[PDB]
Amino acid sequence: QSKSRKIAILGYRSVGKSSLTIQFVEGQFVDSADPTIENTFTKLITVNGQEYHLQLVDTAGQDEYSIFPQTYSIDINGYILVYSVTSIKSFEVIKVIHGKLLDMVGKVQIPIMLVGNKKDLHMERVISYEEGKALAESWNAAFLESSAKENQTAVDVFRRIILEAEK
Ligand SMILES: Nc1nc2c(ncn2[C@@H]2O[C@H](COP(=O)(O)OP(=O)(O)O)[C@@H](O)[C@H]2O)c(=O)[nH]1
Ligand SMILES: [Mg+2]
Repeated sequence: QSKSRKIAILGYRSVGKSSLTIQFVEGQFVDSADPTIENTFTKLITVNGQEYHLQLVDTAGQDEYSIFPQTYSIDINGYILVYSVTSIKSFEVIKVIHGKLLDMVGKVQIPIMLVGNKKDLHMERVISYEEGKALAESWNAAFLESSAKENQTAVDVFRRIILEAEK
């Protein structure tokens, strides 16, 4: 009766993959997490009356030199690509990640969204909302900005990838 979804969170180091996931899962903002270990969390959520059992795969990051498998995992239902609005490197990297991701998954109908994180650090922003939104638009992807300090923004991220999966 409950639907099962596996979601992978990708992105450069320090963009907030872990903090976002932990905010969503446990409702806490954390100041650090093992940068080099992949963590899998589970979380039960109800979206629009529908019960979902989530496995959230919080990858250790990737950069421009990271290897992507050459073929996809049928058991992964969506990809969240995170960058930080405070890091141009992160934003450039997320484009390379998207490229290698698309090469791995090809035409498969598995949703990919883009998330500009750390929006609370408004004095440290180097990526405009427009830049992120337009990139996502050029990918035919959903876009959101988020802050791991703000529970609703993290919830909105994971809910949106779930909604995108069933379009
Ligand atoms: N102010 C602020 N700090 C954040 C946010 N997300 C992550 N951080 C901080 O950024 C640092 C790296 O975050 P982390 O989740 O480990 O990034 P990861 O390497 O992508 O998993 C940590 O000190 C977090 O507390 C955010 O949305 N706002
Ligand atoms: Mg992490």
